[PDB]
Amino acid sequence: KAVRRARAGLKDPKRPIGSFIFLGPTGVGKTELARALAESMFGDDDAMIRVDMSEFMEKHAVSRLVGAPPGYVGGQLTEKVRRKPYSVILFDEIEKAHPDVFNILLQVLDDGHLTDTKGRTVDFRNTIIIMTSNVGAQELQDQRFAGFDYETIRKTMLKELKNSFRPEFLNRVDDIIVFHKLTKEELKEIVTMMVNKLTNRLSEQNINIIVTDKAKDKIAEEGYDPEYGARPLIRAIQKTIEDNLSELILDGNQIEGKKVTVDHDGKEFKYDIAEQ
Amino acid sequence: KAVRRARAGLKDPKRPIGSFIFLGPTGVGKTELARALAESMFGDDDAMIRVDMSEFMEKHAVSRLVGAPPGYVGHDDGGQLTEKVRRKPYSVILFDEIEKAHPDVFNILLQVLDDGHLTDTKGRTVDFRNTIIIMTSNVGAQELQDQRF
Amino acid sequence: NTPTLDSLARDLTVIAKDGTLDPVIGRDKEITRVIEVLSRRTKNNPVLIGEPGVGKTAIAEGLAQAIVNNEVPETLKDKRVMSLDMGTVVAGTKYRGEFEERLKKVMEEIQQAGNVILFIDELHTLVGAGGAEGAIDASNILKPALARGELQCIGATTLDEYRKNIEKDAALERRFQPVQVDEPSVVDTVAILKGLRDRYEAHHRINISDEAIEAAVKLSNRYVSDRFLPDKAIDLIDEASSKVRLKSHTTGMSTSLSEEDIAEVIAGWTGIPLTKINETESEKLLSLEDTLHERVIGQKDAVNSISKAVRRARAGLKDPKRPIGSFIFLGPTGVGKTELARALAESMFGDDDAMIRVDMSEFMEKHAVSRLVGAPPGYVGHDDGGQLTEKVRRKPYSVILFDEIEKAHPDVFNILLQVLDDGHLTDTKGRTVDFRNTIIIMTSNVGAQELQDQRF
Amino acid sequence: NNTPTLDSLARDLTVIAKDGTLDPVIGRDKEITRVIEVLSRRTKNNPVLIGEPGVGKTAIAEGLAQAIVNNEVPETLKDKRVMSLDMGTVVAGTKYRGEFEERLKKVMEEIQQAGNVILFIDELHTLVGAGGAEGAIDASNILKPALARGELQCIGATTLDEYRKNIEKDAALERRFQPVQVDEPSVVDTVAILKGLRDRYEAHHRINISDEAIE
Amino acid sequence: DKAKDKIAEEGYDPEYGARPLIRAIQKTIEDNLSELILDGNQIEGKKVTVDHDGKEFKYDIAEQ
Amino acid sequence: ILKPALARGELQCIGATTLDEYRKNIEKDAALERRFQPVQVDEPSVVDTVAILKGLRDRYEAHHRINISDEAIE
Ligand SMILES: Nc1ncnc2c1ncn2[C@@H]1O[C@H](COP(=O)(O)OP(=O)(O)OP(O)(O)=S)[C@@H](O)[C@H]1O
Ligand SMILES: Nc1ncnc2c1ncn2[C@@H]1O[C@H](COP(=O)(O)OP(=O)(O)OP(O)(O)=S)[C@@H](O)[C@H]1O
Ligand SMILES: Nc1ncnc2c1ncn2[C@@H]1O[C@H](COP(=O)(O)OP(=O)(O)OP(O)(O)=S)[C@@H](O)[C@H]1O
Ligand SMILES: Nc1ncnc2c1ncn2[C@@H]1O[C@H](COP(=O)(O)OP(=O)(O)OP(O)(O)=S)[C@@H](O)[C@H]1O
Ligand SMILES: Nc1ncnc2c1ncn2[C@@H]1O[C@H](COP(=O)(O)OP(=O)(O)OP(O)(O)=S)[C@@H](O)[C@H]1O
Ligand SMILES: [Mg+2]
Ligand SMILES: [Mg+2]
Ligand SMILES: [Mg+2]
Ligand SMILES: [Mg+2]
Repeated sequence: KAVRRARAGLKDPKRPIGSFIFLGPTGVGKTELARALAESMFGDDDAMIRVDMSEFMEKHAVSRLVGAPPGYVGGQLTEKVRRKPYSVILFDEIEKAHPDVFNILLQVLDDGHLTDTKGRTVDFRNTIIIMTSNVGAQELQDQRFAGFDYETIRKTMLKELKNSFRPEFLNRVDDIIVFHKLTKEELKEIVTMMVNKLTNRLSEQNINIIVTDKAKDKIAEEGYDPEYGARPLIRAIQKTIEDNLSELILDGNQIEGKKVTVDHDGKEFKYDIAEQ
Repeated sequence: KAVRRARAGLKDPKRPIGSFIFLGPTGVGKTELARALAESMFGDDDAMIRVDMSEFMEKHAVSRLVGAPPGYVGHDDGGQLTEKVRRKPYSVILFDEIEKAHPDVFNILLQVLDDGHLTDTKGRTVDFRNTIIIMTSNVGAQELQDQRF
Repeated sequence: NTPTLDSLARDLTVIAKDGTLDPVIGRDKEITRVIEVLSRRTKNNPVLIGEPGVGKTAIAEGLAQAIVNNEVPETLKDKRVMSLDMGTVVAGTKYRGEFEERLKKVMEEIQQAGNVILFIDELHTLVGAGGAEGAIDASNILKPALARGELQCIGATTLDEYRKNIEKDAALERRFQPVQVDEPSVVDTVAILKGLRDRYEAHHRINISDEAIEAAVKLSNRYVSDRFLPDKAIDLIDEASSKVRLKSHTTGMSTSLSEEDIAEVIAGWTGIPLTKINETESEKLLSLEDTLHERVIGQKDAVNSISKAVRRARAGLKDPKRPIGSFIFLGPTGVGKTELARALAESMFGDDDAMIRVDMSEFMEKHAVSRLVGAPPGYVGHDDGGQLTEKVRRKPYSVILFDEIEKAHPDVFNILLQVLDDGHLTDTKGRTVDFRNTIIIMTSNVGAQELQDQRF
Repeated sequence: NNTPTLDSLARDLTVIAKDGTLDPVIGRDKEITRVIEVLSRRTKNNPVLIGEPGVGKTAIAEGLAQAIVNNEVPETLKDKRVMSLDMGTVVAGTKYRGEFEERLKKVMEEIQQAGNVILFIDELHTLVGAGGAEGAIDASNILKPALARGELQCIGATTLDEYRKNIEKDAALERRFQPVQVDEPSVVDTVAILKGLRDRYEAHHRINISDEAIE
Repeated sequence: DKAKDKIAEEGYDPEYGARPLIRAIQKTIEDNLSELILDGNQIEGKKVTVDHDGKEFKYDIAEQ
Repeated sequence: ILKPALARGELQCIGATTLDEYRKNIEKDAALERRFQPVQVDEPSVVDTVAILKGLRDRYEAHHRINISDEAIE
């Protein structure tokens, strides 16, 4: 919707295309969604401007954004945005910065302007700003009921965001989206996507793979862990698919140019080998 | 009333037209008021000399206001704010969100509010006596939110 | 005629007729922008902007070829491309007014000829060039002519030298039009190399195969992070060709490049083991657990996991987007885990000192994080850069040991998060260091004491 | 020879090698091979020798000069001249505008006309910013055009930290040199080195040096 | 006026002042106009009237 | 050399420079600064810019050999 408003010309000239906080559990596609947006707008993930806020644990690191004061030894963000004014900016995992680094963001969000230590103004008015976070996720496991869902999770995360960030910052964001924890069906679709991307990475090595739905479902149930989202699926793929193929191709290269089929027989994975 | 009092000629020559702290809850047009004043006085918002104090968090960033310290590389250039004011002595100056600056920045502002003069690090003195100085803040909003009854 | 200019400047048009200039491929959009700007009325001065090695000087050479080949609109069908090194202009102007007179003469000759397109490559040199205690620099002499359309002046410079030098002089900046030369894509780079190929075959006296072109582009794009695509792919093809020449020439005849001749060069540059797995290396990798148990007794599960990650990287199944492995080793004191990290480093490099080591017990204060990534711009020691970033950049295939992780301030590991997920860490200069080929081992003994002071 | 100004600014290492006064270079066959591979390149055929202080980089360039004299290099190099150029010598006596740019331009023309010269610039990090700054054009900017199209075959040596501090600040200059990593030799390699150098020290100190003294 | 009043209550949030009104204007007015104008340029040169019926906003297109 | 004549009124000398180069060069020599009177040329408005472009139009049409519409100016 924000991208369409920008392309329709309805977007207020004096403001960025959008500013979004992506909030949720760990391992839920919010940084992946930011990269997917960058790809959909520019054809590659590399076109995203990225700022990994954990580098900014201490206030004075803000000089990376706007440069060193006049006459002091030695801005990165200002130069990159001035070079590509139509771009996606990702401030990943905002809560790990020093709380008041984002005081610099305020003028960006309200005006779409930021001033460079050379006295030069850069206009973020055509950028999209995305800020991933997972405040509250630690508190969600500190919490235990000495006593006898989604909306309560949403509310407590939003409250912890209210605690961590000053009110005049949160007031400038155009939208604050909480991400749903993944369902097991969604995890099975993610397994299908990952297996596709593995297959067509390996195919240009001339290693041809197929994985049956039974095998993918076994992987999806092996990697299931709700508190960790999709990441434990990667580890399951590494253990099951990649380890045994690596053993085969190292042990006499017995796979190059052949076809490998992975299926699970109900007891264990099997790695049948055949010609095309 | 401050604008009208200055245009009537009754303003103290030694002082700026006005200095005002705008304070209160977020999203209440205290920045928009400064913008509207700038438009009413000059016909465009962009005539406002806007300074975003949230860049001045570290002590040494004050070099942007009055130039690099003596012997530093940019020392001959003078300050960016001093030169913008010297170039346009009738102007609205907005110090947005003052409380986010390092405390040391207000020591520079003191002589501006006291004599209407700012000494650039070159030693040149810039006269603010015809400017309007507006400072916005929202100190206490986090103290307001943790007022539980 | 232009008798001073002819002595000061190289004529690229005659050199293009001679034919020594290498061919330009695919850059039709940039050449079109250059033609559009040159056909302007008032400030027909394109400046080609981009990274080092992306091809800007090649764009100017391709424009000289296009003029010679009469592929240009009629207004350019008889134009001279003159490449004016400002060094040659400044050279020998010992006395007052000699530089100003020489450059004024050059401008007069350009004006009277009218058919010259000047090419001031390295345009950032033009600011202050020829200045002195009372001289007038080249920029202030050229400013009048650049703004009346009398000169047609192509320039080229890096983005950083543009910002640093000629965005200082805001009056000079106005007079040039930046044509952004982007880094070409993989497929564009393949086409570029195929077009250049004949020039390198004629030098090295070898056949350069298409799959070698594809290997060199893919590998140099994946593993050479400091340099940009066309230059570094040409570099990799040129060194692989030189290598196979040298090896065959000193004691069939139609020697041909191959993907392995490229892998050997890229492995020589980076130290990453990219050459084909021979049987000795494979037998060593398969017996890796046995080699690690020569120094670590027990701990079978850890040895297994480490060896499987090493095999998974050497096979080529590792996700390109992520480090080879990240491991936490957790357990009681005096039990193998640091010894296992050292055994792994020895098994991979023949020495324990090849391991990058970070003792987290000295990151007890949060602000110590500046050791990993450097001081912010403006603070003392900013020039020195990050110690971990420099060490990993200098040896991208290395074991990194983060020792005694629980003793560091809890926040300090937030810097690791991007390393573990992307395999990137950003140096405080803004340089990106890729950890994608490192193994990261973290060691801890949390809980292990509680497992003894638990008394039910 | 036909290069009358270069021969006054530089030292001909090839003749000094033919006079046998350069100490012998032992065991560095892989680095020498890499240098030969880079010099045989078509375009950016300039190696830069990178390593720690005292690992033996200048000794690599001298081993190359001796390889030239021994004609054991390929025919493409079999008659090259290695000329060590001190940048502090080039800037000597150049007070007036354009005098340094003229000197280095004439040097470059002489190199191009002779074609049989390999330039060696030890301590290459001095190259950037050499030649002053008050309206001067420094050596790096003068040489960048030639270094990228094969006219100059140039060998550099510098420490890792001076490379980082100086060369990589000018990434356009960085692109033009290929880093040849001069690793520290092993213990047994250093034993072989010292047993090779023995004769040169025995003659100077007029004493025998036992093997177990080397060990 | 009924549309303006509905926007003024959907955007009401007293701790955040006027800014949530902007988000409300964006969601209600600008989303649907951007859909209309991107879906076949059907707004250009025509008049649009926005009202609220007590269930939802309606976006009626007419000639001038 | 010129300070005497500029202060006497011997030369009717118009000059032009940017704000930055005025501040950097000729405000240092405060005696020379005194001899000149600054006329600030402000940036023209949007509508003034439209008028300027409609005035220049003939010169660009005759160069490019095309017609330039008013709405293209706007
Ligand atoms: N909903 C999803 N759809 C598809 N892939 C997903 C999804 N969630 C996670 N993934 C995959 O899981 C991996 C990690 O996803 P991320 O988006 O980085 O998790 P994240 O929570 O956004 O990371 P943070 O914000 O830095 S903690 C990637 O390989 C994604 O492709
Ligand atoms: N009282 C008001 N009257 C009119 N418009 C207002 C008012 N308050 C806010 N606005 C509008 O809502 C937006 C935000 O107003 P601002 O004036 O920027 O809020 P602000 O509180 O002044 O900013 P702060 O203090 O730095 S968070 C602008 O588009 C204003 O036009
Ligand atoms: N489109 C192209 N077609 C053919 N060769 C190309 C092309 N683009 C780049 N090259 C080659 O890339 C190499 C380096 O390109 P250059 O244009 O010389 O570098 P550059 O961009 O001028 O870098 P600097 O820093 O400005 S000297 C040369 O060998 C060119 O032949
Ligand atoms: N399983 C083992 N096999 C062989 N040597 C071992 C083993 N465990 C410990 N050692 C030796 O004991 C010494 C100490 O081993 P360490 O690995 O440093 O202990 P540690 O577990 O690292 O202690 P912490 O957890 O870092 S406090 C070394 O000399 C090791 O060679
Ligand atoms: N491979 C070698 N063969 C023979 N002698 C060597 C070798 N390596 C080093 N040496 C000797 O050890 C010393 C090394 O000095 P250098 O070669 O100048 O080292 P360096 O790295 O060039 O030091 P800098 O950087 O120039 S200060 C000299 O006395 C050399 O003769
Ligand atoms: Mg994130
Ligand atoms: Mg404000
Ligand atoms: Mg060039
Ligand atoms: Mg040396």
